[PDB]
Amino acid sequence: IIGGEFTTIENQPWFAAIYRRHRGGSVTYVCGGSLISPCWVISATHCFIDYPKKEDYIVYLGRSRLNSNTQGEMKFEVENLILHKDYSADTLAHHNDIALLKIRSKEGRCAQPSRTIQTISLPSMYNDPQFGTSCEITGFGKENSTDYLYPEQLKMTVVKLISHRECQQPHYYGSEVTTKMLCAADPQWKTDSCQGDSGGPLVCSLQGRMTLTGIVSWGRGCALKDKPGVYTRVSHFLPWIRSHTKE
Ligand SMILES: Cc1cccc(C)c1OC[C@@H](C)N
Repeated sequence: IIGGEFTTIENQPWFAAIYRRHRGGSVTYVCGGSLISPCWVISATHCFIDYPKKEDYIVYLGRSRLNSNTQGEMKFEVENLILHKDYSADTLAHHNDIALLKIRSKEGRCAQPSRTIQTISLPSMYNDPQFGTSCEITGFGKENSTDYLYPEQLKMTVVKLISHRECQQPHYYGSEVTTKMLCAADPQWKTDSCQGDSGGPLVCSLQGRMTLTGIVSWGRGCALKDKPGVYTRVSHFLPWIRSHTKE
């Protein structure tokens, strides 16, 4: 996250921290994720596509710090790693950038809701906030483009939803942004998601309810003028989510 504020998991209790283990025993952070039910985390395909082996992954819930333990945190393995069959990446644009991780504790259980671990609601078919709406993003992503390490503490910020019409302007992304994507940015270009924020939630308060409107997907640089964050439009993927979580 560029700009914004440090935060704690209690304010973002659906946030999942996803790591990958390496031969040698080193674990690195991979991407964000959102808990949409006790057994299911949703994230972004591009996070996993080069390493589609579920055994490599570790998911934490209730975690506020990157490399240390948070009271109440819970650790999960991945029982099923589901990538979107039609995922693809162009120079900038990532398509069908959405994934599902079925989680389970070492004892075989799914998540136990608590003060710091909660599900986030999905949106309803093609019902997204209007452009100009303020929404929040959360992640352990870079604080500056020149950074090579991630912040130790979870961050959040607030960005505004940008219309498809504006986002498809030639100085923005032209036709590379599709209707299955959502653009969001700061009107002054001072705050944004960045590398390492992928897979994490774009949350909008919709009809009184906190809704998972987007998933951090792609963009050109971070907090660049005329270059919004691009998000998977969750509301266009409800039949895919339902079909894969129904089992
Ligand atoms: C999400 C992401 C992943 C890799 C690279 C960049 C610049 C990224 O940020 C683009 C945009 C969200 N600011």
